[PDB]
Amino acid sequence: ASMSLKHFIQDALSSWMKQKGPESDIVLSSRIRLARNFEHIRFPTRYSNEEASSIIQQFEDQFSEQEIPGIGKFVLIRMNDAQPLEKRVLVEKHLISPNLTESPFGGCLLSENEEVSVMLNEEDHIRIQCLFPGFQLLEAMKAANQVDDWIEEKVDYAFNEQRGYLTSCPTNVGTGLRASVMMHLPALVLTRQINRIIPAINQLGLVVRGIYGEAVGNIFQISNQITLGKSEQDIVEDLNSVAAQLIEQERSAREAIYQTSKIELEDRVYRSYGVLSNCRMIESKETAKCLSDVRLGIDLGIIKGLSSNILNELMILTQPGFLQQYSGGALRPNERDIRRAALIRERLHLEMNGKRQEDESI
Amino acid sequence: ASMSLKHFIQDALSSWMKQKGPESDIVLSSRIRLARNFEHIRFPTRYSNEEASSIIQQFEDQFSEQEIPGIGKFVLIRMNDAQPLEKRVLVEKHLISPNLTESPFGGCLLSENEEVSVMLNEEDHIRIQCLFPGFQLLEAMKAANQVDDWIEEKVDYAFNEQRGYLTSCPTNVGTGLRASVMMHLPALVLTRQINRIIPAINQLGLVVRGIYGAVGNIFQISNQITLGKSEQDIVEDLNSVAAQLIEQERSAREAIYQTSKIELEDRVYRSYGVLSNCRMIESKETAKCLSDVRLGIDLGIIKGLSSNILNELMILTQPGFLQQYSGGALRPNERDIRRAALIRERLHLEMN
Ligand SMILES: [Mg+2]
Ligand SMILES: [Mg+2]
Repeated sequence: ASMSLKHFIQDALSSWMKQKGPESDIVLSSRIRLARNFEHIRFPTRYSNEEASSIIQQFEDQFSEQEIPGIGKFVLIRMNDAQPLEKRVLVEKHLISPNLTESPFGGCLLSENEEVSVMLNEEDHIRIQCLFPGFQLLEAMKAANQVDDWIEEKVDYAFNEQRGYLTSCPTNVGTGLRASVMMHLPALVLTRQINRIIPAINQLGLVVRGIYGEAVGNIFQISNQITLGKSEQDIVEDLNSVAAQLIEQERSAREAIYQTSKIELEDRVYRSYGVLSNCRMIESKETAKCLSDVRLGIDLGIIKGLSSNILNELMILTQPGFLQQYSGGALRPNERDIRRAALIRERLHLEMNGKRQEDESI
Repeated sequence: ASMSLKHFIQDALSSWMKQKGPESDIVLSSRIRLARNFEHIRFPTRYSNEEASSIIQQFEDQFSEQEIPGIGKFVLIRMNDAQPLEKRVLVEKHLISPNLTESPFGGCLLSENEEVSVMLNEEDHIRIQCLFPGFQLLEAMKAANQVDDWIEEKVDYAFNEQRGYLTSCPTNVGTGLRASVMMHLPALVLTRQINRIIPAINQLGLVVRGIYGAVGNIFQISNQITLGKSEQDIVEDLNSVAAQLIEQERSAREAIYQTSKIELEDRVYRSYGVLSNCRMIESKETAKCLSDVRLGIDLGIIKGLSSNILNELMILTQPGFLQQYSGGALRPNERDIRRAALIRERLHLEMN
């Protein structure tokens, strides 16, 4: 574990991702992803070990320890220098894909603030990821373009004038651009409306998946599925428009259940807080259920004195990889449920004692 | 059937019972019952045919065709002069009990407006019943005492100084009084509260039963314990509990209207859709649907339909009345076809 690997696996929620983005009650994050390949180098499907090593080596040489103004310094993490639990944490923080952990010459060039993650030797040689809190696809696209320009200064992209950027996936040819949004939709699930919505979203060339990428914790990721022939601007508007609708529909449904079944909803969310604050065993499944309830309670003003950032942190912190990393070494499922309960209840008791004791001074 | 029998079985809802009584959205009727026996005559349990027969002859001789000022003329109906479906209609109109239909010398002295029904030779020699629309136990008690005095002018009641009126059932001894209200409680049923309410009412010396003895969300609440209680205590025990149920059912009604407005409009209008368009319908579904539509009228969701029309259908679609109205016995399947047609026509009639 290098000092920079420790830096990226240490915190479940980066300071970058703790910032308040627009519509952050419904949209947790926005992701922009640009795929490219080296000109004259065979796509990862048919390239040699030597080729893959050169891609990583060229990045360590020209981009490691280098900087972009306004984004910060970039550090290169090689998958081969990371223990299995270290790699899982990077997955659970949404910094790398699961498939990157299986790539023998996989690596990722990460900005120190964790806003930019350039995956190397995944499905394409280069996958630039920009991750913003809340709803900011245009802002994420700008950062993506800065990193893209930065890399193209020293890398010649597989490009042709009639097809655009050449990618391994034939559908991906063109912009290499994929946009996804992470959304918390507890009211649309609760009111039994989401299963009549998802089929409509899939009609618009988008795809809906759970947090992993079933929808535990009522968290849904909506991303571009069809991009062949679309411009960058069309790709981002196709997702933006659907997300903005979902923001409105999820808000209306929250206001609806709050107005019609106020006490039942308070009972639901405080009972879930009750579980999190007193349980001695809890699985990931139930944790996700309860965290969703409490987050809905916070958003509606029912659950008081608890910030949403604590909940975002626990959603990552209670994942099985991160929980084992944080506890030091692998753990049986039963042991995890005991450690998870202790971590959640202690983190929660801590947040209500700060809120008790700093509020008391005033 | 005699001209007086035909009169009492012709209409499902008497003009008397169409009057708007107090709290009539929740309380359909109030009933007062005074039981008495002839002095020197054995209780129906051990009385002889000659004895039983004398009791009804005396009522024919002194009360048949006689009148009470402010109530109207009375007429005697003998159970042995009535066909079984005719007897069934009277049970379904709540004028007599089922046990009276099996009593060979049973009879009932009925006021022509159907406000008073004096059963003869049932569980006691005399059972004075007064039935009022809505929630008016006290007015029913006044009318009951008026009928009681009238009979006592010519009948010596079996009475003792330590015990009160002597009745066959030893726990009715004393006043011979039993009070009842028939209540429509759909919201407390929908909101799954009635089962936590009924056990509590049963604790207060009351009993809760179905429509004739809980289809259609209709509950009959009666005095269960009367021994040692005064008349005043018997009537107030039921009145206060009933008055609480009125408020609790009204609060639950307003509550669900506010919590699930369109779902409630959907439920009651779909039940109206069934009633106005079905070609087959059983007693069970009819009562289910009439309850929904009645709730809709009460909350203002369903307009242009009077609750009196619904009360009439609730009786009119009963299996006995349906067969009487159709002129003869009916297979259950045939009843379901004629019931649907009957409901459909009354409803189409009222919406023009
Ligand atoms: Mg570019
Ligand atoms: Mg008297």
